[PDB]
Amino acid sequence: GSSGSSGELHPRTGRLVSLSACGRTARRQQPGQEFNHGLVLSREPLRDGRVFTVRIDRKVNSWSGSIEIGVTALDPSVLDFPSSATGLKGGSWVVSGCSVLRDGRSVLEEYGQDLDQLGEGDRVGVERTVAGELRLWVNGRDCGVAATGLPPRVWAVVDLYGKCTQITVL
Repeated sequence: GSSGSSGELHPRTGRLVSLSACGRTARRQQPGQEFNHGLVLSREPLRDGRVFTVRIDRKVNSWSGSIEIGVTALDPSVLDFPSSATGLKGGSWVVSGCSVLRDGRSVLEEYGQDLDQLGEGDRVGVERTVAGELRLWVNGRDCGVAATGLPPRVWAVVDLYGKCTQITVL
């Protein structure tokens, strides 16, 4: 048994978004055209304390975009992959680089961890406290609290557009 995974990644994705046979590696296609055009969620709902970490396999410096990552309250089996992670609704928290949003609304800014700073050589992860507070983790370190008031069940959301292109779960 075993595997050495955490939250994994759902095999179902958009068009430009593609996953591996294992289901623990996400990547985008057509890097020389567009950025946002899909999404990648976890295979299973993150448990209390469980921190969904992910590394940046590849990062293109041709664009000026950023990487979006957070959590959602909608199952990936019946979720509607929006234009981007930040474009999620129905109780979904996303970080648009030093900016925490929920359902497409800014609530916190100047957050401790800055995803926009990432760029080949920096991993990031999310976590959902029992109380219902979304937190982030960089290189296995506490960054603080992004938002509060989360449901009892959530999933690890991740997006690969512009800067970010490929991601891998730890």
